[PDB]
Order: sequence, then C-alpha cells, then structure tokens
Amino acid sequence: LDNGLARTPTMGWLHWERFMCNLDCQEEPDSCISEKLFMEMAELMVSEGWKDAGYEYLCIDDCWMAPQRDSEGRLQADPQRFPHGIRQLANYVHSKGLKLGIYADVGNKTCAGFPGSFGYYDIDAQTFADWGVDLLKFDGCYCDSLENLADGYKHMSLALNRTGRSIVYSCEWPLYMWPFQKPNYTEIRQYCNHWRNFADIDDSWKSIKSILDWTSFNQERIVDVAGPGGWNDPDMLVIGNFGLSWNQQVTQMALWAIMAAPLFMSNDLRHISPQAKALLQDKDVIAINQDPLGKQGYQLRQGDNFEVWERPLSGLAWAVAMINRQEIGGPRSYTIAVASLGKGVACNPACFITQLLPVKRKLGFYEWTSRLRSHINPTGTVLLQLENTMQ
Amino acid sequence: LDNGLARTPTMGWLHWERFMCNLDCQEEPDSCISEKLFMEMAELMVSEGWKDAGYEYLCIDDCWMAPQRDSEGRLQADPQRFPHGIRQLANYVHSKGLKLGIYADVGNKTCAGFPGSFGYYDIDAQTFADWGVDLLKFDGCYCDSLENLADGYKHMSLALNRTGRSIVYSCEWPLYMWPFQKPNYTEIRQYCNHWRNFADIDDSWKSIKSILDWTSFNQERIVDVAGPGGWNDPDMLVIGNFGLSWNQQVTQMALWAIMAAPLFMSNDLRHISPQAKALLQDKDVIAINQDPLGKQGYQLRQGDNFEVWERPLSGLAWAVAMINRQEIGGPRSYTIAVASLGKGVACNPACFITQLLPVKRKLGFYEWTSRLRSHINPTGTVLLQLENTM
Ligand SMILES: *[C@@H]1O[C@H](CO)[C@@H](O[C@@H]2O[C@H](CO)[C@@H](O[C@@H]3O[C@H](CO)[C@@H](O)[C@H](O[C@H]4O[C@H](CO)[C@@H](O)[C@H](O)[C@@H]4O)[C@@H]3O)[C@H](O)[C@H]2NC(C)=O)[C@H](O)[C@H]1NC(C)=O
Ligand SMILES: *[C@@H]1O[C@H](CO)[C@@H](O[C@@H]2O[C@H](CO)[C@@H](O[C@@H]3O[C@H](CO)[C@@H](O)[C@H](O)[C@@H]3O)[C@H](O)[C@H]2NC(C)=O)[C@H](O)[C@H]1NC(C)=O
Ligand SMILES: *[C@@H]1O[C@H](CO)[C@@H](O)[C@H](O)[C@H]1NC(C)=O
Ligand SMILES: *[C@@H]1O[C@H](CO)[C@@H](O)[C@H](O)[C@H]1NC(C)=O
Ligand SMILES: *[C@@H]1O[C@H](CO)[C@@H](O)[C@H](O)[C@H]1NC(C)=O
Ligand SMILES: OC[C@H]1O[C@@H](O)[C@H](O)[C@@H](O)[C@H]1O
Ligand SMILES: OC[C@H]1O[C@H](O)[C@H](O)[C@@H](O)[C@H]1O
Ligand SMILES: OC[C@H]1O[C@H](O)[C@H](O)[C@@H](O)[C@H]1O
Repeated sequence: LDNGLARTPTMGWLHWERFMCNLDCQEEPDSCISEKLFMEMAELMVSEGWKDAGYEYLCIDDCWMAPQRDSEGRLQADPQRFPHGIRQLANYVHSKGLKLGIYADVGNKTCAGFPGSFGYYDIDAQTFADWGVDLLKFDGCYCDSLENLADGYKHMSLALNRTGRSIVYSCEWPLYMWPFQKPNYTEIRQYCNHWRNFADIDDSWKSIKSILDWTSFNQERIVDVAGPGGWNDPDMLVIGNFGLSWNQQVTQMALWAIMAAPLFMSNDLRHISPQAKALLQDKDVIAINQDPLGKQGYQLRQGDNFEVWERPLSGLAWAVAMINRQEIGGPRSYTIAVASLGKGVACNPACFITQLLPVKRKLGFYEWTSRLRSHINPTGTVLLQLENTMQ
Repeated sequence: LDNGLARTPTMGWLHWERFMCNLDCQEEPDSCISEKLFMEMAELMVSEGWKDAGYEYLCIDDCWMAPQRDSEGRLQADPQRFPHGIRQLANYVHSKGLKLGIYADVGNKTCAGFPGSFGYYDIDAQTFADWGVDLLKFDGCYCDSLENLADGYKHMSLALNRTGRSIVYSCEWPLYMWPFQKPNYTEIRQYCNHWRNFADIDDSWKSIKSILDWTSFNQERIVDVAGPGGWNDPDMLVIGNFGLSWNQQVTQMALWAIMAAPLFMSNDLRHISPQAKALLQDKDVIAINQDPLGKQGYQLRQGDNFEVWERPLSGLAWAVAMINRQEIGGPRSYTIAVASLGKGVACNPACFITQLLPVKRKLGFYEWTSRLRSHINPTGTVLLQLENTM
C-alpha cells in the first residue's frame, strides 16, 4: 500500500493468541479483554524497553466491541470491559508514545461473532480515525462471496485513505481467498500494508513448522511481492508463552527476521522470562527483520532434515538461517561452501561471519572458496550475518 | 518378575534417545557410543546428585557390540570404542556405587543391525552375569514369528535367573506383539521386570502426547497388572534436551510419576540446565513415582481439553495431575469437587492438599464439600499430593 506506512515490517503487540476472546472479567479479570489489560500492557511496553526495541503498536484484536452498534449506527466498545471508550484508550496509548491498533471484519460478523463492517465501511473507517486509531486488522469471516471479499477489502482500503489519518492496513484477504482461488498478490499489495497468508498460529512447534513449510512451498508466489509498504504476514510471535522450547523460540525469531515478517508479539508482558525478553529484544535480529532494503528471504536448501534459508540485506550483507528438523538425538553438524550463500556475492572475495543465534559469536573471515561449518540443535536454528568485505 | 528386583520402578540413565547409534568417534569423540561416554556419565551421576536422588542404573543401549561374536561364540563390545570391555566397565561403574545396564535383542539382529541373541540365550545370559551386568534391556527386532518372540523372552528370562546374578530384565515384548495380537500382561509380568508398550519416544511434545494418549486409551488392559517387580514402560525421560518447553517437561515428569513408570533419563549430564536438573531430581515427585505401594495411576477425566489423572499412594494419600491440552491462549481455570477425587475417600472428611508442580505450594485444608480450583498452563500439568486428615 502506497500510504507511506510500513516501510519496514510493522512491530508491536497483539492480544489474540495469548488472550483470545476471554469475556469473563468477573472470574478471569487478569486475562479478560479489557481496557485495563491494554492500559497495563502499554505501561510495560514503555517501562520494559519494548518501545525502545521497536515495538510501537499496541493492538486490539477481536472481542473489543459491544453486541450491537449505537443509535448512530457506529461501532462501540463493550461498555463493561471498555467503560471509558476507545478514544480515551488511544489518548492514553499516545501519551506513552505508542500507537493503537484495532480490529474489524469484512463480512457481516467478526470471527467471534460481533458486528461486521460490510455495509458500514465508510463510517467504521471514520469512526476509527475519530477515535485516533493508528492500525486496522481487517478479518475475513462471514463473507462467503469471493466478490464481496475483494470489493470489501478494496473499499475499506480507500475508506481509510479518505479519512486523511495515517492508518496501517492489515489484511487477511489472501487467507480467505485460498478456499476459492489463488490470490492475486499484485492486487493485494496495492491495497494492503501487510497480509495474512496462512492459518492462525497457536502456541506450538507444530504450528511454526506448518507456517514455515507453507511459506517455503509457496515461496515462488509470495517472496518477491513483499517490499517496503507491503509485507507477507506469517502471524504473531508466540515467544514468551508456554508451548515452545528455547530452541523452537530461537527458530521463530530467526525465521520471522528472514521472512521480513511483521513482528506482533502475542504474550503477557507482565509475566515473561528474562530469556524470552532478551530474544524478542535482540537488536541484531530485529535489525535483520527491519532491514531497509525490505527484501524478503527464502529457502535455499532442504534435505536430510536440514533447511537453509537466506535473506539479502542492504550493503551487500546477508542473513543465513540453518534449521535442524530432526527431533531426536543431539546437535547435528552442517557444512556449506560460502560460495553457495548469497548467490555467490556474499563472501566474494571475502565475508566476515557473525553468529547471532542461538548465541552471538564472531566466527571470523571466510574467503570465497572457504567452507562454513556449524552445529544445530534439534528444532533449533543457527542465524548468521554475513558482511561482504575487501579485507 | 518375582526376582526381588524393581520393587519400585527402576531409575537410571540410558543412552539411546540423546546419543543414538553414533559410531563416529573420530569426528565426534565426545558424543559417540564409547566407554568414555559411559565413564563421563557415571562420574556426573555421583558428583551431580543423580545417584543420591535414586538414579542408580547407568545403561548402555544399542550399538555397543563388535560386528561379530568372539572365537568362543560370545558377544563382545566394540574393540576400538570399548577397548577395556564390559566387565572392566562394570567394575568401574560398581566402584562408583552404580549399576550397569546393557542391551540385547531376542531376534537374529539388534534393531541397529548388530549380533542378535537368538540361538545364544543361555550363552548370552551367562556372559552378561560374568561381566557383572545388573540390567538387561531386551529388544524385539528381527524376530520372524510371535512364537519365537514369546519363547525367546521366556527363555532369556529363565536363563538370567539360572545365572544366579540379580539382573533387572527390561522387555519390549508387548510392543512387538501389539500389531498382531493383544498381549497377555499376566504372562509378560511373570517373565519381565518392566515392559515397553508403545513406539520409541523422541524429543517432542507430539511424542509425549501420543504416549499419554495410548496409555489412557489402553488403561483398562495395563493399569492393574503393574506393581512391585513389574511395571509398564512408556519410555525414557527426555527432559534436559531440546524439543520440550518447560511446561512440557513438567508434564512428562508429573505423568511418569502418576504412571509408576521406570525413570531412565536420556540426556547429556555434562550439559543440562539447572532448571531441568532440579525437576528431574525433585524429591517429592520422585517419591510419588517410587511409592512403595506401587499402584499405577490412571486417567480419571478428560473434557474441554483438560485431563485429570490420579494415583493411590501408601498411607491413604493420593497424587493428582491436571493437564491442559489446549495449545493456545493462557493459563486456564479448572475446578473439581474433591469428593470426585481418590474414589471419594481421599478427602472424606477432609484432606490437606500440597501442589508439587509446576512449583511447590501448600494449598490448605479441603473439606468433603470443597472444590479444588487451579489454573493450568497450556501443555503444562499441575501435580498435587492429597493427605487424608484422619
Ligand atoms: C491515500 O492515497 C494516496 C494515493 O496513493 C496516497 O498518496 C501517496 O503517498 C505517497 C507517500 O506519502 C506518495 O509517494 C511520495 O512521492 C514523493 C515524490 O516522488 C517521494 O519523495 C515521497 O517520499 C520518498 O522518500 C522518503 C525518504 O526521504 C520516504 O519517506 C518515502 O517512503 C519515499 O521513498 C513519497 O514516496 C505518493 O506520491 C502518493 N500517491 C499519489 C498518487 O498521490 C496517500 O498518502 C494515501 N493516504 C492518506 C491517508 O492520505
Ligand atoms: C529365580 O526365580 C525364583 C522363583 O521365582 C526367585 O525366587 C523368589 O525370590 C524372591 C526374592 O528373593 C522371594 O520373595 C521373598 O520371600 C521372602 C520370604 O520367603 C520375603 O522375606 C521377601 O520379602 C520376598 O517376598 C520369593 O519367595 C522367591 N520365589 C520362590 C518361589 O522361591 C529367585 O529370586 C530368582 N533368582 C534370580 C537370581 O533372579
Ligand atoms: C450480509 O447480510 C446481508 C443480508 O442481511 C446480505 O445481503 C449480504 O450477502 C451479507 N454480506 C456479506 C459480505 O456476506
Ligand atoms: C533367525 O534366522 C533363521 C534363519 O532363517 C530362522 O530360522 C529363525 O527363525 C530366525 N529367528 C528369529 C527369532 O527371527
Ligand atoms: C495369560 O497368561 C497367563 C500366564 O501364562 C495364564 O495363566 C492365563 O491363562 C492367560 N490368560 C489369557 C487371557 O489367555
Ligand atoms: O524461490 C523464491 C526466491 O528464489 C530466490 O532465488 C530469488 O532470489 C528470490 O527473489 C525468490 O524468487
Ligand atoms: O476472532 C479473531 C481471529 O479471527 C481470525 O481467525 C484471525 O485469523 C485471527 O488472527 C483472529 O483475528
Ligand atoms: O536400536 C535401539 C533401539 O531399538 C528399538 O527401536 C528400541 O525400542 C529403542 O528404544 C532403541 O533401543
């Protein structure tokens, strides 16, 4: 989308995976979808270094709204759970120097069954701008017409534009299109700042694997359409929760950097390990993801339960990810000629290789004819940065 | 098996899952299957408090053997990887106050393709005893019939007894007959100290789940046969490795205790996190696994992606495990009437409840009328001990 936004992949926090549609503030007050949750999450984003690292957008997902629209036919937030309204939540979020994301649906209802935006595209978009919203995530449920889906996503894109407010437009267009046709990504890129391609992530290694495998299987379709202002969205970062081992967390962080993915954490910033925090806040890994070239990486090799992904960065630098998919035994050795990496351009005539994950370690100078030798933990990833040098 | 052994589930370390069949001592001298690897673990078992916690058997799995038998038709350890031989290794392990486990196969070859014991059961049993072996894991590969399977497991069982040496006998009998015929567990227990029921574990949560699921599905068949001298074996503890989250490691530890399962760690004792070590050495959880009554727990309930398991213990106590199988969202609330626990006796008229996992916490007194409420992490387990008040 040519709105001057998402020149790098969007970074922030989104409630969905960790909090979902918990409406029970009486028995589960700490995990219910409330203004207090977002207020407190915004406080920690500042005080715990998240904003400084680049996580700017505090995002509301589904189940924020009242059962029906008001007397003006406008969306309203739940009166019990958001008694002070979205406008005051946006003011609070902005005062902490952060940006606010909200959620709506192209169809007649949201996925969780609250009021949909079909027939209300122009007022909803204006409503959000009036409330001071900075990002919209726009879902695809309860729209069974291929035409309506496309027209709706297109309509809402222009409906937001016409408010004059800078609002990041997050689309689930391609995901809800697959059931009918192969999505036109040129068309989607024109209207959307980023786009969900694949099934919802959950808190599991199974889910990470299936997202990676779908991406690499479909990479000839989707890699090259990604760029400044339009990104593929492989879904939320789930580091800091319950389902991934440390190595599986390393794999998600490394690969979301390779894929030029929007980085939306879905976790509890009030209850998160120092180890998970350090990984999510890793400035070198975040710098790869946020690389100004804005060129998405890809799978270079697959075989013997190994994967090699790489990503071109600005200034003739490359990020290289090596995954060990064998889920038994111990660390496995992997060797590759550095001439195979970066299309033979990285490391010509030399490169300086620095390991970034699982730990940061300088590996040294590698000549063009040399071999890189590494060891990778089961379900882990080794992430390397290659700096092209004359030395 | 009535040999006076495995009166509680066996506890130890077994190389298979973490170290496998690594024969590459040239490129990987520190992780290949060698005498040295077993010496390193033996030393850490003593020095890192593993032995003090109950882990007594240091066990060699597959891939210890030389490609062929010796001049006298006896099994031999690989000459380059086990230069001093097994008797010498057993000497060393014994001097550390530990016990040595080894591996053989009922068929014509081991699963990795080394010499099988078929046709040599008495020879092999006697050489094992002469070596000072303390435990035998007896696998089921390359056995061409069910009759040969049964006959061989029986034969070796009696052949070990005849040696006069106390040797814990670990059988994979039910696993290899399951695809064809349903096992007779009364028959298996008569001949075996413990028995592998299900597919090899690996370093994954998927694996823990399928083992748990198989066990609860088959529990009517397997629960009651378990007891002192004869245990169900759901395979190795894989805590301390790579594929399990903290909560999934908790689930494995908690449920292997509920299940009165043998506790064979398969990990690297040289590179293990303090967190993993403290869980594996958890005194109170081990004490549940090791409960002298030796009655296997079972799944009490499942629904809304929760499972409840319980186990009767000595002195009218019960262990209770609550698993959250929902792999999305946050810690999730679960409640149960304490009157539904322990067959209605645990908390009549009252019980004191102590949480052991994920952390230790006294929960207080619960009346017959009470409800237990708990938040359980996704893929995690809450493990509690209930003491009847009298
Ligand atoms: C509503 O829709 C319209 C139509 O797309 C949209 O206007 C577009 O905005 C973009 C970005 O604001 C404009 O592109 C600019 O073009 C000039 C001249 O070529 C560039 O100099 C601009 O900046 C570049 O350099 C900067 C670095 O110094 C970067 O910050 C920047 O990313 C660029 O690289 C910029 O590219 C574009 O011209 C218009 N398109 C049209 C047809 O007018 C508008 O922004 C939409 N949104 C809203 C809420 O109004
Ligand atoms: C070979 O097989 C025989 C027969 O199965 C084994 O004998 C059994 O050994 C156990 C343990 O030594 C005996 O149980 C014990 O009995 C005594 C009192 O009689 C009691 O004080 C102990 O607490 C325990 O219950 C068991 O009676 C005995 N069975 C028979 C029928 O003799 C023998 O141990 C085996 N030998 C080897 C080396 O495995
Ligand atoms: C919403 O419902 C109306 C009728 O109430 C119908 O015309 C339309 O097809 C629905 N919209 C979508 C996008 O499914
Ligand atoms: C071992 O192989 C021989 C030779 O064919 C065969 O007769 C015997 O049944 C085999 N034993 C087992 C247990 O597979
Ligand atoms: C099972 O095996 C035992 C011991 O061999 C025997 O006594 C019993 O009759 C068998 N029962 C069945 C189910 O055939
Ligand atoms: O396979 C998909 C990818 O293949 C790479 O070799 C290429 O540089 C990328 O632009 C993309 O096309
Ligand atoms: O109900 C909300 C839910 O709807 C869809 O399933 C989306 O893919 C999720 O990310 C979430 O927004
Ligand atoms: O090759 C050794 C291997 O053989 C079988 O698969 C066993 O069930 C495993 O536990 C292991 O002992």
